[PDB]
Amino acid sequence: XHLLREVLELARAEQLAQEAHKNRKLLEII
Repeated sequence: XHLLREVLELARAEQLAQEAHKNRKLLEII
């Protein structure tokens, strides 16, 4: 259905695009 897809997509990519930008940092320590 509509809306839900946008919502699940809102959490998608972003959660990683932002986490990758952070994970890439913690990767120096870990």
